[PDB]
Amino acid sequence: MSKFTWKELIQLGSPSKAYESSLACIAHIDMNAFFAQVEQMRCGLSKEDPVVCVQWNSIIAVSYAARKYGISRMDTIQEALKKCSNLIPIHTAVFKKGEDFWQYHDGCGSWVQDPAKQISVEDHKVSLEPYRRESRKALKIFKSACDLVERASIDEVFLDLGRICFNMLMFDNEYELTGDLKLKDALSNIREAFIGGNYDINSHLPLIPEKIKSLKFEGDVFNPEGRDLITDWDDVILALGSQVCKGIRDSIKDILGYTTSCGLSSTKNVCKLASNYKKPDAQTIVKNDCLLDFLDCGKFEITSFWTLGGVLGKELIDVLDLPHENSIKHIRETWPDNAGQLKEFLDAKVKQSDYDRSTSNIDPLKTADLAEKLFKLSRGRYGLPLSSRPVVKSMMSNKNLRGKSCNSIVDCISWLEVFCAELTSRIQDLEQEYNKIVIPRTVSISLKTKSYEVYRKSGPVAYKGINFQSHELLKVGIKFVTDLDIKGKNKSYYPLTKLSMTITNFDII
Repeated sequence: MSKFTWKELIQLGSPSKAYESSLACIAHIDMNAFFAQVEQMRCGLSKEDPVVCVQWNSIIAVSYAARKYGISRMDTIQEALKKCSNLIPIHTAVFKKGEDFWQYHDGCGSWVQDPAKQISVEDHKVSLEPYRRESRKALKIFKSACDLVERASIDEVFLDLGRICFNMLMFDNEYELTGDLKLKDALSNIREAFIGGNYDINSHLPLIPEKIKSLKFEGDVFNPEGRDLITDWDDVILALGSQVCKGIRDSIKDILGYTTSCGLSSTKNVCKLASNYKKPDAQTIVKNDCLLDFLDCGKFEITSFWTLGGVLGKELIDVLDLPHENSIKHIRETWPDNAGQLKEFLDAKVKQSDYDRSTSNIDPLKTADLAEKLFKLSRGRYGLPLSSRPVVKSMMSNKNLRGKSCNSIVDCISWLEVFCAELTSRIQDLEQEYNKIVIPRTVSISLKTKSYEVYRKSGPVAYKGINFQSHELLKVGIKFVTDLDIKGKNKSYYPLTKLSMTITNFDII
């Protein structure tokens, strides 16, 4: 009999619990060099053109076509032009001082000789709205194919393929394994057992039928040890999941023209790593039996994992005295039998005299959770739910001013119009992306004078109706900017060096 039970398989049908199943099928999809792709498609260019998304003299996104010339975000536009003769830099859309809308200025930029075709940093501000808009289009497509999608970022998402995979496995009557073999015939035994209902949930699943081995994996199956492809039900779910992923990625490509790289495995952490394994346009599959081979391939360390890439991770390296190479395997073999072993080790470490609870990132009252977390991560079996990111706590729009771009109250207001438009688009994005009305109640305006003095004024903002944020924000901002203008009537004030509008106290309805 299979090593998995009916409960584990059935659990895939649960949106809230599927991620806990050892048969889970999670995917991570990335739209790489996204900003460059957006500009590429906007101007009708191909993925073969060396496009680079630009900002003033910096590069903020490098197409993979341009990376082939050794160009990166560390290069200035001029340096990149030297590395690539047929380079196509495209400046980001920008707001102009005093206007409440962004605009593209193709054919303009620091690299163009013509003095009449420049995009001055003094009276302009980059807008990333075009990218947020394109991202929302992709999200809609992802959400249309999968009932549980996590927007990890503007160019990355997680998908829980549980329901789709479970239903394909049990009810898909069209899918074809071969020209003479249908998925339904290959799996008649388990499908009949499922509808049969004569099983205990803790009973093991029957062995996979030899015919399901004809099922193909779509993408690259990370398998340096040459293990068999389909050996148990977890491989079957995963293979079905790869077919589904490809279809979803094909939809993003055909509708929007955006390429993606994808990672598929049984947990969020592993599929995210797999996603960045072959960064161009690819799909990497990590079978459960290949989890250790993958984690020990040489590219990863304990600090490669989600929450361990910062101060906590650095502390664990010291606390657990881990090597700088193969820390993952080290953790596995140093506490091989159970998490409790690691817990005991941690409990001894926390009681050590040199331990400083005051500045430690480790919680001495929850060593059980940490131990289990590390025990599992090191084996590629730590499942986390696809959660919908925390409510925006604060949004800021600011501008480090050069020269006299803000030489008076009229200038301050002109900049606030830009800031308000920015924050407004960003609020509407959070509203759509998560279908929720976001109303800010507190507004804070800060600024730095010519003499580097800092003035700040916070205060409540009204809501004379639905999405009115724009007009309302501006009005309160203009009042504060005027109030501070007067507070600095007798002082070297106006050639301002900085100005910012910050909104907080969010009321999500």
